[PDB]
Amino acid sequence: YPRDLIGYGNNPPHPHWPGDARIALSFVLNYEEGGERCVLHGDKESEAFLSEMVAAQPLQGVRHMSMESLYEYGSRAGVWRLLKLFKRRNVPLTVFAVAMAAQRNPEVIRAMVADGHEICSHGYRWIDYQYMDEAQEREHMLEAIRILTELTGQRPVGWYTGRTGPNTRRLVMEEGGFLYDSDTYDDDLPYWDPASTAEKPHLVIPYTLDTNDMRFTQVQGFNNGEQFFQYLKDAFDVLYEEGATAPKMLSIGLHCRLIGRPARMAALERFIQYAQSHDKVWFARREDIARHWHREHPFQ
Amino acid sequence: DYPRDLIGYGNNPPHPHWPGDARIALSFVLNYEEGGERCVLHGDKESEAFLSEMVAAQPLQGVRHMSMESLYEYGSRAGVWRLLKLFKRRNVPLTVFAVAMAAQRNPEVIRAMVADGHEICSHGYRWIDYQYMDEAQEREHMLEAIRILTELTGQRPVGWYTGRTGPNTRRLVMEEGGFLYDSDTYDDDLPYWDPASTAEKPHLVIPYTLDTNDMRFTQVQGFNNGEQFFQYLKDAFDVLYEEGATAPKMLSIGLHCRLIGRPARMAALERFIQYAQSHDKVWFARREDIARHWHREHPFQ
Amino acid sequence: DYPRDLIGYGNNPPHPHWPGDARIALSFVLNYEEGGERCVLHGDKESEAFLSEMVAAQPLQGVRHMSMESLYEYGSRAGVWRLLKLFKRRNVPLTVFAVAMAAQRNPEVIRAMVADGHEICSHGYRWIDYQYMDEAQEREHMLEAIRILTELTGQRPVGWYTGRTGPNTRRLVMEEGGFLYDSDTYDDDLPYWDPASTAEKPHLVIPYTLDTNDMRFTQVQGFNNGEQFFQYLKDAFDVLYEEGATAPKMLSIGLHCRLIGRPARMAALERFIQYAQSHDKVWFARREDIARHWHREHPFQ
Amino acid sequence: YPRDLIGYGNNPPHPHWPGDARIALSFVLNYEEGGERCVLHGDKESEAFLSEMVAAQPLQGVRHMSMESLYEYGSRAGVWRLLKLFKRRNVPLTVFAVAMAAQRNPEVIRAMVADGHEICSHGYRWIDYQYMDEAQEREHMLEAIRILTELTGQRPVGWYTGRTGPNTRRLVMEEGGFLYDSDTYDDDLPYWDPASTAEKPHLVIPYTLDTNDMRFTQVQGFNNGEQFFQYLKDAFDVLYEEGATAPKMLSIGLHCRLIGRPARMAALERFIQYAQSHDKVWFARREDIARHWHREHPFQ
Repeated sequence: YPRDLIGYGNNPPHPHWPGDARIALSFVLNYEEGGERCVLHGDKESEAFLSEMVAAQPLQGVRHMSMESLYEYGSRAGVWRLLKLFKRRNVPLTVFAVAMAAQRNPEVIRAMVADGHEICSHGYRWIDYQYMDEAQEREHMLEAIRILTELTGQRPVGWYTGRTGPNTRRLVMEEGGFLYDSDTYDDDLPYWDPASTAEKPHLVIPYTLDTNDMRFTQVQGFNNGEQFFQYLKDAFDVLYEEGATAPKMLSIGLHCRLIGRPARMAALERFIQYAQSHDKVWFARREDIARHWHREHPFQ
Repeated sequence: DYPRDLIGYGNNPPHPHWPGDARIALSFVLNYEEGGERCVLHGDKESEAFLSEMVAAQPLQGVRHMSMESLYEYGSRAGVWRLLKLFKRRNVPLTVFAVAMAAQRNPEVIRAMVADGHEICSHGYRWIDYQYMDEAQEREHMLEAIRILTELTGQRPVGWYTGRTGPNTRRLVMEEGGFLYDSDTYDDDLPYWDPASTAEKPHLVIPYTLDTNDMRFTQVQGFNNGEQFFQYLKDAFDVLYEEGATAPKMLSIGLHCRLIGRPARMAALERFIQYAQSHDKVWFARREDIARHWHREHPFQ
Repeated sequence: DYPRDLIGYGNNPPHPHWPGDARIALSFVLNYEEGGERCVLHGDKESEAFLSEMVAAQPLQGVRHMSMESLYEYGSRAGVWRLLKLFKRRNVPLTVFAVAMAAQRNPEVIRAMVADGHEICSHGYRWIDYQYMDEAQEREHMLEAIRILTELTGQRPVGWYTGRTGPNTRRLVMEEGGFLYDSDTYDDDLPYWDPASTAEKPHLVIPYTLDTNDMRFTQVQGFNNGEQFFQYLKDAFDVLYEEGATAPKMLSIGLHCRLIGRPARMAALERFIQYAQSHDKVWFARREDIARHWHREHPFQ
Repeated sequence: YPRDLIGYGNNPPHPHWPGDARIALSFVLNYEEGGERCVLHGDKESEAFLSEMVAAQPLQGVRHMSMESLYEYGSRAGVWRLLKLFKRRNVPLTVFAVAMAAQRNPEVIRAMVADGHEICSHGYRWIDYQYMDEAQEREHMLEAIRILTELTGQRPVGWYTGRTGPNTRRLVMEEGGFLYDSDTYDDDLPYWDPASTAEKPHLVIPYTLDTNDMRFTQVQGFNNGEQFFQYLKDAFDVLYEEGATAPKMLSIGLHCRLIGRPARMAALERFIQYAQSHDKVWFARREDIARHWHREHPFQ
């Protein structure tokens, strides 16, 4: 049976975070705009996911103008608002950068690098990989690595597809250059993938679909900032209390086209401020968590 | 040859220098669609399904859907007047996104809107989806909307908003040549000149909104109540007003007669207006006034 | 030719001169549908899918859906009694929208409703969609609903509300001739005389609601808790009560036994009633009482 | 007409709860992770129900990796967080344990038994039984009983399928070894099933789909914990007031993968604390409610 339902069980390791933090926070900014479904991108259909058009369907072989425009908000305006927020609050980001999206807006990528944020690969295209053949999925991976290396000067050491298929994580681990991937939702702590060997260990840093602004546009989620703030506050409070004895981590997922809207950004800043008002909080990039785990908890 | 502008102003948006050196411009928009929606009586092949209390409704083929008609009639009979009274009471101007067929069917409300000084912007001839409409028919609808709105108001509309555009809609608007602006985008916090603009024919885009919009009261996972809507608008205002200490932007607030015209929802709208009015340096504008301002302050070059 | 009235009272609604010169009339409506819904046991082709905790439910063809049956049984076994106790405790009259088959299956609750002085209004023979039903069969259902409700209560119903009407429903109600009012519209804040009224046969319309209605607790957009519902009702009340300083209106509040009969939801309802009761000049009315009042104060011309 | 629309009518019995409680609370922890739809479990499709992927559909004949991962959260992390909560607050649980899920994580089953929680059968598989053949459903029931007996040392005395078919409850009563089942949503009190006899009475303890964390992932659902807390508080307040003269019960349904997330757990703890701040509250296992009803209100 190939699934690990057990994990650490009732005995998770103490992460011993920097500063003996009671909680580690990983803010993640997705950058997908310009890489989504679009006939202009070589796709058979328009995009339908994660936009204000909460009931949208993909349209075959045509452009959906409103949908394109909603995505353009993220790359034109939302991204800059959010970069300014993270700079103002002095909180690092891991950016889940879709390589095609990056290619179409190199100046924002440069700004992200300038501000010291990690550029993590979010795949070549922002599409569903469920049914993609292995050779083609591998080709996309290599191309994503190539593009991100050229744009930033350094290869990505993290990987996150999101809409994975049965081969995705295997291919990541086979490529061999990734310190971690985040294509799981299965824990409150990093862990070494069962496929790890002494020679090739691979760290998993689980991500999130719940403390994630994508829920502002899904059939169940949040309709305002107050609700999102309360949700994040609760997660923080529970984990921070656990961290009196057993610290964990919390990921916070963000999208430029979504929380980049001023109506939603207020709650994000309020949460950052709330977190910052507590001592023993570690605000980390995913790569930093990965390098910490290699040092503190090496694979055995 | 990639036709989408993902970059826009980048990290260097212009200072709009709003009237009164406002830190934020607010554009309240009242849609008037009731009487122009899908209905077999309007020549459509199906009943309306969108933007009503029947949040799970589907279009019914070739038949009248009585409850759906009735819900729309609320907007034209009662909701619209409640809202006009509110904006008069608070002394806040509207841009009305007027569907021409809807306007034809209730000329008295159009006259009242004009009397109160609100802009009448074209919201197309029919309140239907134009995604798949042939260019010839879309052009004829445009001309008819212009004709009707001119007759009813005495002046041609200078703005355009379809909503459910097709790949030709914005091109046709710019081709017609008589529109100062259109609002068929959701791509920025400021107006900008469309890439298709020329020295002889500049065309201004004033981005609209699907988020600070009462349509969300009837969409899946939408606002449960007015408090939530008020908080949503307040947050947008607060963030932008703070930005406006150095770099003012604008905010659109989208409204529908059959939706926020209900007393349960109108309370939050009035609360938001009062909240905004309690701040100095807020410019409450019609879209055409924003357009005129942009021509003067930031002419196309 | 256009058969819809988009205009209504326009900007000149009549002053209703409510009893006690009330600033607002409140109509609390309790639906009683449980035992009349879709079920193969009831002669239907499929199980029920609407208005239950299973928000994503679809009808199942030709079989029983046990969980769905059970959720409906909660309303007839437990929810209804909780609600009747609440309205007795607060001394607020109801109009009950009673489905005739549901009533047949629980005559004791009907008797209790009559004992407490609530109006029994017809909600049709079956709780099903009438959109596609042939006229003859719809008329048969109507006559049967009248017959059953007359037998159970001792008096024929004088009100009618199907909900899921078809294009013939309201015409048939008016043709029957024994109804003082119907509530199969969502088009106004006041009663009005149907355009089909004559001096000989006036017919009053008392518009109902899909927004201030607990059905929204189980729809894809609505409420997830009582606090939200309370605030929604409070806002509706506040806006209308303020309008009523000069132009009083009415508000309907729709309730279902299986929904707001759950203790988690009933708290908000009681809180709203108390809030309403804390204000002077509030008329808590049965729909029949509103209808009787309109006949006296605003007779058809 | 086979349905009982009438029940107790306006004359429900006084339950005379232990301690003359004004309300009985039944907290129920579902344990389903590892028994859901999965090709690895022999199913034809992947799971789609009750996860953060609030718009998911079953995928035919393939694995849906994100969906598997979200379920693994419940068995790896959420379950332990919740067991710690109930131990900390000293509140007993009835666990609706799916037999296959239990098989795959015997350590958590042992921890549940150690903590004194009831292990109730939640069926052999966590699948829809609407369209299951009668003989096959009977087979599953027998297997669920066998597995649960083996793991805990004692046969389950309670039964809850959830997604029943027209034969499920009949089969439970036919088996004859269940003190109660909870496959109804029809009352605020236990009652004897109409099929009961003097020789074989069968108690029904109605469950809930409203005071249930499944709503955090259903189309209309709670945005956040505060809303769930208020929902539960209102239920408690109304029933506690009724209980001045006519006490009833309230079920609170929980899932490891859902309320086991720290963002949602805060509200649950807040509610337990709120309840505990009132006198005359009986926190009960469903089996305890069943044994009480046999003593206080025997079938006649």
